[PDB]
Amino acid sequence: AHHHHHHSNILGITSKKIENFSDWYTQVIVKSELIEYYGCYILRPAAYYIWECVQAFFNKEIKKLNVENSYFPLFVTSETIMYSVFPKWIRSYRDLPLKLNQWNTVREFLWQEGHTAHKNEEEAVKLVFDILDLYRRWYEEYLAVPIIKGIKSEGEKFGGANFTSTAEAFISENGRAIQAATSHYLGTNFAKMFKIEFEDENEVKQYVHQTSWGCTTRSIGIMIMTHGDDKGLVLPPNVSKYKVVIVPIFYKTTDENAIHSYCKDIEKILKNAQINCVYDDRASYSPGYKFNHWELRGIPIRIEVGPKDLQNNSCVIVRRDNNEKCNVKKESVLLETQQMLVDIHKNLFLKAKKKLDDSIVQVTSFSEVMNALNKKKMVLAPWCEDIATEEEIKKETQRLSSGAMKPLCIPLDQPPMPPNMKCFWSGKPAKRWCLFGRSY
Ligand SMILES: Cn1nc(C(F)(F)F)c(-c2ccc(F)cc2)c1NC(=O)Nc1ccc(F)cc1
Ligand SMILES: [Cl-]
Ligand SMILES: [Mg+2]
Repeated sequence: AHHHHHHSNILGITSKKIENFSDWYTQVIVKSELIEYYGCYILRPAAYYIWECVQAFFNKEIKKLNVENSYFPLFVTSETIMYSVFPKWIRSYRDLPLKLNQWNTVREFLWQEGHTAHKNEEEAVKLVFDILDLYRRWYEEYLAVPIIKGIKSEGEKFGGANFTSTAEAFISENGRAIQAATSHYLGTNFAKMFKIEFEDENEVKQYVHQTSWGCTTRSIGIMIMTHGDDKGLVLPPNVSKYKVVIVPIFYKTTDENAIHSYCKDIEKILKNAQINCVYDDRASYSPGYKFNHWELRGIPIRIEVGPKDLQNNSCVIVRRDNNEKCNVKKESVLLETQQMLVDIHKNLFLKAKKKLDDSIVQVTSFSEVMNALNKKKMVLAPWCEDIATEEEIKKETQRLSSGAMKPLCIPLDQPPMPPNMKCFWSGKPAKRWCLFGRSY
């Protein structure tokens, strides 16, 4: 029977995140046991657990908004056959609002999409932004990922939408923006197509006002790209099944019982407090092997117990995000573990938010744009918002370079627009600031 002292190089991540991002990413998602390639792939329990966590959150919150889950099995190329059925369900204002959500399966295999119909515009638009903030919370509170809320340009919004609001994320390592979630105000467009009308409170016939919104497992990919490091997966505590791994350290059989017993004590303390954890008591693997093994898998906290800790009635607690270590007295393990899990999430989010902030360069002229893109940034630019310019900006940025930059979103949070500020592209008067970047 073989003892494994050293976790071999090949079993760890062999590509650095900064030097080979694409290979780094595929190594992390497979070697961390998130997915298994069969170009389709399987969501193993560690991946599905993340989805199930954000699913539970989102379900709870949309039910407070009276959204009802449902399942519509018929799709067309991808969109759900649905709106043509709405006239069968809506005749008067008493039938409104209609609020539906579906959890679907099908490069991303799972997603959520919601659809609503309202008696007026203001209700529909309120819901669009309520859902958009729920997506902010999905990303921030669970995935520790910062996003930017905004409105898509006319050229990039959904064709059937009056406007498309979006949550935008940014992958700093390769300078790529990514649409993180979307929430559309569809106006009366589909109501006119399918005669989705109702008798209002004044006995006047009206069209319904619709919304739709969705988010996919892309969210998990964004999270991994954000927090992952050269040791592998890094998980916000809220989406890791095990919060803590306990690793026994001993080399003499005379220490085995006391170390094992003490580790079980700590395991009991945590699990009794509803903090799930794993005690890795495998005899065939060294402590050092186990350190690497569980870092690769993204466990937020490691607790080490060796003979020194027995003698000091302590233990060593190591954080996955920054590898900082501290000695903790046994009776303090529960509280310090609770506080550390909170601090790990806060640190993950704040570090990511700083990187997002530093990824945005405010420009006023197109001459500043290429320098920005090559530093893997996106730009915030004053823009006339003329739809014709969108393809012109893309084509030119492609030329001066998949290389092109496109309008990402017009952020809800707008800096002041100086009185005479011109469009960075057309020279025409600028209207608002818009984010532009290379994208997925
Ligand atoms: C397969 N794949 N390949 C890529 C790419 F190669 F393009 F990066 C991406 C991708 C990820 C994030 C992005 F912002 C863009 C693309 C993805 N998707 C992905 O891994 N999803 C996923 C991850 C973990 C999980 F538990 C469930 C689902
Ligand atoms: Cl339809
Ligand atoms: Mg559907």
